[PDB]
Amino acid sequence: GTLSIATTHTQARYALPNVISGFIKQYPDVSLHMHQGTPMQIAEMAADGTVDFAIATEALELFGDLIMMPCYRWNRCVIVPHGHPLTKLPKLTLEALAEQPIVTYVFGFTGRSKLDEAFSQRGLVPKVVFTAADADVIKTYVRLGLGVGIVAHMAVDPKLDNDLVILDASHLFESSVTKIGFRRGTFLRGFMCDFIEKFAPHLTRELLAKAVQCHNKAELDELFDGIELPVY
Amino acid sequence: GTLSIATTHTQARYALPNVISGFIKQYPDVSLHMHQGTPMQIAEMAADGTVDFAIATEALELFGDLIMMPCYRWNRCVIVPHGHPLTKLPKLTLEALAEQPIVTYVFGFTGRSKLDEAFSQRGLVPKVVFTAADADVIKTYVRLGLGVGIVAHMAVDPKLDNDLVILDASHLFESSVTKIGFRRGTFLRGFMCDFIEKFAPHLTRELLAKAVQCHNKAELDELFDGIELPVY
Repeated sequence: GTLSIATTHTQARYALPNVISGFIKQYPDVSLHMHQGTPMQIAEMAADGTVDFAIATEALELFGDLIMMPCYRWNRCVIVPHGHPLTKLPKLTLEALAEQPIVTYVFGFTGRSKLDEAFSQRGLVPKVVFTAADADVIKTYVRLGLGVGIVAHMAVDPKLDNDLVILDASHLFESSVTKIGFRRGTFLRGFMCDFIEKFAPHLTRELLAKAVQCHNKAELDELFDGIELPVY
Repeated sequence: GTLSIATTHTQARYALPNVISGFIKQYPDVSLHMHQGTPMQIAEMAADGTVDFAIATEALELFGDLIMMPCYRWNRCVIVPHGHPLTKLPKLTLEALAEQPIVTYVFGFTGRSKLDEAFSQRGLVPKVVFTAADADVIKTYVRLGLGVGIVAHMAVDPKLDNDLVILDASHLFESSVTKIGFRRGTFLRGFMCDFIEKFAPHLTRELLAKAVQCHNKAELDELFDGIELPVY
């Protein structure tokens, strides 16, 4: 058969490679197709049946035709070059961060709204000098010295990114949730359910068989609010 | 003053970092702002004056309000893991590529149309299993074993990307040209011209002072056809 996934840079690059490896090893003869686009593009491709699944933090919520299901919870990091002034602070504050030029996601990408919320509630105006679409660009301009990076935690690793200093910022921002969606009325074949469960182990077949019944977002929220999510 | 640039992953990540570093050191008190988006959005941000300059291979040609200028010429390479069968070929052919799974850019991004043209001219249908928006994703799924990558030559580095084999494909595809555009009627301040000239040394102030006069694409083409571009 065929498995078709539309997703974003964040997931394609940091969340999916090991599950895609595993899927391909387990299902050598399923025709895999993947596509990367903006959250609106990929969400609408899943919503109208162009592909099986959309995976992203953003836009999925806006399409009522989607059975959307939470996969994991995450929060942000601040990344700066070695010896940068923010590395000298005992603890990071929103006020210290707001005094720096910021390199972070464009509006509407990868939980950016939570950052704006945190700044506005304290009456702070971030000086955002680079609005980027992905964390690879963010990291190259942090490296060259353009300013302070604010990225999703799964986009940075203390060993892989040793040339940068990672400061945890999850106490300054509300966390975000990465979700998976498929069009309501889709028949979930076995290998599809195994992919979903590889990506999000709590989405067992027992739970899937309840999720396909949810007629609208209220019923999904009733099904999932009780459930604990992995944190990355 | 302020210098404001909207560009793509390709340029932000492979063509601009050294010129942006140089610009920052030369003009510490110019307020630099950058934005990364799809070629259509960044082209229209330049056209309506939201930013000074757009830099990309695609879409700029569609905005008549833009003074568009060629910056450099480039072509594609094929990237595969070590020991992949295509490395055994003396020289790469389109037929050898067409029997492989391909990982490359989505339609309308980064010269993909030249790939589509080359294949269709031979009655070959590429099996594109991953349509990606950027070369960072492309390279991770080539590394993961998903198939053969086709990327802009500047998206891969023989030293940095030591784990991949780069095979020249420039005899199989027509070359692409990266352009810079700004809205007609923009006043080019000194630091703007110094930025442009760092990005494209043939665009000297003499040449800029002729380009601002070109009322349309025909006059631009008459001005620029004579000039040779650096190749990356």
